[PDB]
Amino acid sequence: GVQVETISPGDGRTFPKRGQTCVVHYTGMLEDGKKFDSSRDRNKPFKFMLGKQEVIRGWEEGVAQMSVGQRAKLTISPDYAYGATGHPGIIPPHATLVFDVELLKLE
Amino acid sequence: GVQVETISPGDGRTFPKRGQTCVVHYTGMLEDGKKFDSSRDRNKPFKFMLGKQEVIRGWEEGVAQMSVGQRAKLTISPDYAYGATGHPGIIPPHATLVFDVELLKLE
Ligand SMILES: CC[C@@H]1/C=C(\C)C[C@H](C)C[C@H](OC)[C@H]2O[C@@](O)(C(=O)C(=O)N3CCCC[C@H]3C(=O)O[C@H](/C(C)=C/[C@@H]3CC[C@@H](Oc4ccc5c(ccn5CC)c4)[C@H](OC)C3)[C@H](C)[C@@H](O)CC1=O)[C@H](C)C[C@@H]2OC
Ligand SMILES: CC[C@@H]1/C=C(\C)C[C@H](C)C[C@H](OC)[C@H]2O[C@@](O)(C(=O)C(=O)N3CCCC[C@H]3C(=O)O[C@H](/C(C)=C/[C@@H]3CC[C@@H](Oc4ccc5c(ccn5CC)c4)[C@H](OC)C3)[C@H](C)[C@@H](O)CC1=O)[C@H](C)C[C@@H]2OC
Ligand SMILES: CCCCCCCO[C@@H]1O[C@H](CO)[C@@H](O)[C@H](O)[C@H]1O
Repeated sequence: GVQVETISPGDGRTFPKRGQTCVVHYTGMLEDGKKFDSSRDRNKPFKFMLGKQEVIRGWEEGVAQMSVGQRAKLTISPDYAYGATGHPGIIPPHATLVFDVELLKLE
Repeated sequence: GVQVETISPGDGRTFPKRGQTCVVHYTGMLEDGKKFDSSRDRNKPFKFMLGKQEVIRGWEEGVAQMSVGQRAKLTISPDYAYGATGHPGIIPPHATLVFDVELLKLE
């Protein structure tokens, strides 16, 4: 599944609800540190609606536990991400992913 | 540190404040699935006061981020549990523990 470890606390009260849009900042890394992508590098936050199956499973359940302002490390297993096929030219097969995510705002 | 993996969601609203009694149902397991204790087996809900350093650090920080009704898996690193000194027969030296915990209510 997805393991959630808090790095820095949020407000501890405002959590993502079904139908809301989550604006977050992230950095995707492989099990061995190799950074593969980062929204921080492009200076543009990422957005997705909760409960609409837009992002990989690890993200859907992982970010739903975070509160506004919280920075957390999500460890996601292959079955909750790209599985055995992986993703062409970027994510290897049976890859365990670790994301440094920060929930910026809900709207 | 401590890693939380939510099995079943909680109300997402009621969180234990430092000074309240948490009533839980846990199952203590070792890194390799081997169970060493369970409140479930003896059907006796465990209670501890959040704040007073009664329990291991992992539980203090882990349960603090759970809401009533939530059932999660706490993966505690040695430094947040019993550390270096092992206790032959039950918990080995520098062991990572896994606790299946369900938050029943607050008192
Ligand atoms: C179109 C471009 C579109 C690009 C954008 C909006 C810009 C974004 C900022 C994404 C980034 O752009 C730099 C980049 O971000 C990553 O780096 C990443 O960090 C990551 O992990 N993210 C992104 C952040 C949220 C979590 C996760 C994700 O959710 O990403 C999603 C993802 C990659 C999911 C897979 C889609 C295909 C499924 O499989 C299928 C589905 C249908 C299929 C087949 C085969 C045939 N069919 C149909 C007949 C296979 C597979 O199923 C596990 C899941 C992203 C957000 C998609 O929703 C939307 C897109 O891809 C990805 C590694 C690659 C991705 O760029 C690409
Ligand atoms: C009095 C009996 C009292 C017993 C009960 C109320 C019955 C309970 C249902 C406990 C269970 O009884 C089946 C049993 O539960 C385990 O099975 C377990 O599942 C577990 O892990 N639990 C219990 C559930 C919460 C998490 C964790 C815990 O936190 O439990 C706490 C625990 C054991 C904390 C340690 C205390 C000692 C510290 O040691 C130190 C540290 C530093 C010290 C000294 C002395 C000097 N110094 C200075 C250097 C001692 C050590 O420090 C890391 C931390 C428990 C709740 C204590 O608060 C209270 C008790 O023990 C343990 C494997 C053994 C434990 O039986 C005991
Ligand atoms: C099976 C667990 C039994 C728990 C009760 C006994 C606790 O003993 C103490 O445990 C601490 C961490 O292990 C050590 O730092 C202490 O030096 C040691 O005296």
